[PDB]
Amino acid sequence: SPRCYYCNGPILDKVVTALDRTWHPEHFFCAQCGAFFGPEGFHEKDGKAYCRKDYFDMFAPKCGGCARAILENYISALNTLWHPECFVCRECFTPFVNGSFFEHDGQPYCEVHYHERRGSPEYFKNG
Ligand SMILES: [Zn+2]
Ligand SMILES: [Zn+2]
Ligand SMILES: [Zn+2]
Ligand SMILES: [Zn+2]
Repeated sequence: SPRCYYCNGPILDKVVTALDRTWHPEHFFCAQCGAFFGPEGFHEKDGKAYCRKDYFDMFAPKCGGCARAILENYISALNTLWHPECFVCRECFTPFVNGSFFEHDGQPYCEVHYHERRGSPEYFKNG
């Protein structure tokens, strides 16, 4: 049976396969972002485990789904790096110089637009 070398102990529950070796679930964590739940097909580097996103980070910042190479200015949000201008609501489409990054429905939003969305459950007079 498989044995967790990280704690030199036996493995009863689900065993994770890495570097042709067996490791425990609680003893197995991404050494890059350290926060996995249940991905599929990860890349190995230097005997380490990196998420799909971490793999790209090692090379360069890329938009989740806009472009490849990101200019100088960049913004790290949702564990992913996206362009500075890409950070805009699908309605305003314009950036709102403020500072912190706002996340909404897995997409970038403005400070006023972000709070305005949480203001009401469905809609309201303002907006
Ligand atoms: Zn272990
Ligand atoms: Zn990771
Ligand atoms: Zn982008
Ligand atoms: Zn906006």
